[PDB]
Amino acid sequence: CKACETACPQDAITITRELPERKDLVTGEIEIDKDTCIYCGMCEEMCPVDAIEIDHQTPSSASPVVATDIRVDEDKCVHCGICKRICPVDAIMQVCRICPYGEYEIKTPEVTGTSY
Amino acid sequence: CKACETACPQDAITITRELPERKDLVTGEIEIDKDTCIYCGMCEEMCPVDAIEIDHQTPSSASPVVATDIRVDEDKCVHCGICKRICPVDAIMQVCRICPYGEYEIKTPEVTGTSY
Ligand code: SF4
Ligand code: SF4
Ligand code: SF4
Ligand code: SF4
Ligand code: SF4
Ligand code: SF4
Ligand code: SF4
Ligand SMILES: [K+]
Ligand SMILES: [K+]
Ligand SMILES: [K+]
Repeated sequence: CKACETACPQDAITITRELPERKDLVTGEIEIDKDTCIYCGMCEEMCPVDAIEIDHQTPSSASPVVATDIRVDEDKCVHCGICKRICPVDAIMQVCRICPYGEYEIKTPEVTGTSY
Repeated sequence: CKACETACPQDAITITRELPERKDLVTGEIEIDKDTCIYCGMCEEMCPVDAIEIDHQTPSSASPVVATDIRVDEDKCVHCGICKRICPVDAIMQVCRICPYGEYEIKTPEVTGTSY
């Protein structure tokens, strides 16, 4: 818990702990149909964990688009559903699996560490 | 809605309508492990839509069992979860997908018919 590390008046204590990765405490599916996507940016703004990334650009006559790609980083996504609800053209498919499949897909966290 | 069919004092109106099938308004997985199953009948009794069927029999020395098969009719199952909770030997695996996947797996009902 690291209380003693904080409490030690001489900073004599080191407490380490390895926590689980975020991806492993969460489960769901998410896909963005980039052809439907019109790159309004609203999902990128609203995503509270900054998992969505858009390759913005200034258009040119060779490339007359305001963006060239959009991606979701599933290492960060926690499947809150905000992006799919805000998308004006319903280009995002997103479903959280925690309640139906959480027992099987999310391993109970083992917290490791050492003291010195 | 057929109110006019009912209201017509001369029974002059025919109104038809084709409702969706029950299976298409509902989503889930369900399977029964027949080797674990002891054929106690509790799920068949509790199933509120009579979706579970047990092939009961009187035992004989050639066939010393009180039932030879058990089945779930998924055309009838609405994935309420009762059978799995009542099962004394946890022989039923059942998952309901309605809330997480209902947006994608359950098609919006569109009710057709005509008038005369
Ligand atoms: S000891 Fe292990 S536990 Fe007791 S405090 Fe220091 S850390 Fe938290
Ligand atoms: S919102 Fe729907 S549309 Fe606007 S960007 Fe994120 S995805 Fe492309
Ligand atoms: S889901 Fe909640 S989190 Fe995963 S991306 Fe769309 S928003 Fe960012
Ligand atoms: S008309 Fe079509 S709607 Fe108006 S009542 Fe007879 S049925 Fe219900
Ligand atoms: S309850 Fe568990 S056991 Fe008794 S029947 Fe339905 S399944 Fe086979
Ligand atoms: S789930 Fe609800 S419905 Fe489908 S079977 Fe077990 S009980 Fe009958
Ligand atoms: S809640 Fe969990 S269970 Fe009750 S319905 Fe929506 S999904 Fe099926
Ligand atoms: K300290
Ligand atoms: K953001
Ligand atoms: K029944």
